[PDB]
Amino acid sequence: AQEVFRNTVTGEALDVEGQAPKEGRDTPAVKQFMQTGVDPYVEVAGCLPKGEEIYLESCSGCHGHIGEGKVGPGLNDSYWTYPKNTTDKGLFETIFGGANGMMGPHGQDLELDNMLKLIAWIRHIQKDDVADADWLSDEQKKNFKPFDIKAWEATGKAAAEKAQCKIS
Ligand code: HEM
Ligand SMILES: [Zn+2]
Ligand SMILES: [Zn+2]
Ligand SMILES: [Zn+2]
Ligand SMILES: [Zn+2]
Ligand SMILES: [Zn+2]
Repeated sequence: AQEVFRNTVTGEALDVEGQAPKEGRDTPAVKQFMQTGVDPYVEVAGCLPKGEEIYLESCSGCHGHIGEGKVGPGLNDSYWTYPKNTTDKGLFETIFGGANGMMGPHGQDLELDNMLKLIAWIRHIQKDDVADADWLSDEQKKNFKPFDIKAWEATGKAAAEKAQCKIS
């Protein structure tokens, strides 16, 4: 059954159906996420360019173009202020409902399917060791390499763009 989503800092129920855009919910990826809390776009290369464009436009002014940190914290390291952000469910809740200070809610802004691609991008830009990563499966941990923006700009993004964004 359905996940119940709660505000990261308060525990108040997030009204996902009430607040999310009407469009972009009817995808296999969203249906699995709303049931499971696991984001099936994670480490699907095909979903990454779109996650990156969303990120750059709305998040990187504060969190940095590669998640390095600016006004707001780094998102590309092993350390989390709110440690349930090591799960896709927690990260979704932080993004959807917001946190303290200048971190406001973005639930109302992003179609659910796009939210999931954004989260895949955030996972992809990780550059610390992932052996303990709560958001990767056993096989994914075996294949995950620290993000290198140089490779991404040279070859990574081009190849991602030619691939399909679809779940397994
Ligand atoms: C855009 C949609 C965007 C994303 C994505 C995002 C993510 C994010 C996370 C996951 C956290 C929690 C980090 C952790 O647990 O360690 C977090 C926290 C803060 N952010 Fe953010 N953020 C997005 C957008 C923006 C915008 C545009 C701003 C600045 C105006 C901003 C800033 C902040 C701040 C400040 C925090 C710390 C909040 C806290 O409670 O500690 N983010 N963000
Ligand atoms: Zn259908
Ligand atoms: Zn940057
Ligand atoms: Zn961090
Ligand atoms: Zn937003
Ligand atoms: Zn770039």
